[PDB]
Amino acid sequence: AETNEITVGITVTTTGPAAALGIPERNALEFVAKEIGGHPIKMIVLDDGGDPTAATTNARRFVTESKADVIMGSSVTPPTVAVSNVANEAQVPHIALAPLPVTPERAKWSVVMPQPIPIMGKVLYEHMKKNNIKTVGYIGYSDSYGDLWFNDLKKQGEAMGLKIVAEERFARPDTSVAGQVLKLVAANPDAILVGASGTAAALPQTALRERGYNGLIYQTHGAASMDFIRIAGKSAEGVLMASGPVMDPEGQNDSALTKKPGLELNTAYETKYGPNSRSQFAGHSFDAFKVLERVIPVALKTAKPGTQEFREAIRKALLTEKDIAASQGVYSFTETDRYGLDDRSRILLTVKNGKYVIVK
Ligand SMILES: O=C(O)/C=C/c1ccc(O)cc1
Repeated sequence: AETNEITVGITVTTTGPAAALGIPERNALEFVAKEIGGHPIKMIVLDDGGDPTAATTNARRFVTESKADVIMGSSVTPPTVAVSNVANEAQVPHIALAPLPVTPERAKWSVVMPQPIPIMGKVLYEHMKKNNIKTVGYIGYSDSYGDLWFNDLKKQGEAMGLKIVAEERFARPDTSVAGQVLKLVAANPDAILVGASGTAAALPQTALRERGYNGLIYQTHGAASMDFIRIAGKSAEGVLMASGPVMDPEGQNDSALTKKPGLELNTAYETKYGPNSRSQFAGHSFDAFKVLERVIPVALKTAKPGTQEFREAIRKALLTEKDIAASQGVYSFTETDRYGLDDRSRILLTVKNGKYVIVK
């Protein structure tokens, strides 16, 4: 059934432990295109609170009630897996805003805005090698996101000559990691890698410093916003953190494809929300619309919004529209690469005097 508007269902996490990721994603929607190819965009923006059940419910609603042309979300990995499962069963294009283990069952209908974990691990393990780190301890979520990172540390990390000497896990809502941190200190690794996101990533950060761990601490791209620094305080000093280029458009070459989109997003965002309010997360939902600005006019050549033919045409256009310039990288998807990113999609940050600083 044909419609004038293009319908985009968005489920993000604006309450609960991961609200630090979902709020900037929702807030960045004020600055995306409101019309593509003559057609107005109608967004239905829902909270899932990070819960995979809620995300399933929202994604099913997008299919059976909203009849969405495209689904986007969620903000953290477990509900993103749930969304991807629903979108693939229902045959609806899905743009993930959190990392997703992309299996054959999820690969046809899902693409992924966040940088794949091995691209981010590479830059962290290289820094470790360059700084005489041999032994490494890990603390991460007891879920698929914590697994993705531990698995990369084990495969890519060990291959580069690192030795993992401790593995601890914690749950997203935990308010204490006392026992886990005590085992990490006893192990005394050269460095610790934290596999977490948002404000929760600051919990092992502060706890390690409080218990007298003085070694280097590495954080993932899940931690890349002001919230981490606000909660970690002094304990964030000297942290090494993987991040997308949206954290430093000013530092990029004038000719870099990521520069104009990053300046555009950050200029508008930080004017509303103050200096250094840029985030990894606002980059993803802004970039999801950069992708739609490219694929929708192509799909409009074969079909109209609100039809299964339009959804299928979007899916094909994601395969043929190459080098999509965005704040976080330059995207080119294939049948088997649903992330579509390269080295232009990552930089390395540290923290000095409560500010993010590029490590060159
Ligand atoms: O907590 C998680 O499952 C991961 C969150 C995440 C979100 C955006 C990123 O770019 C990286 C990690």
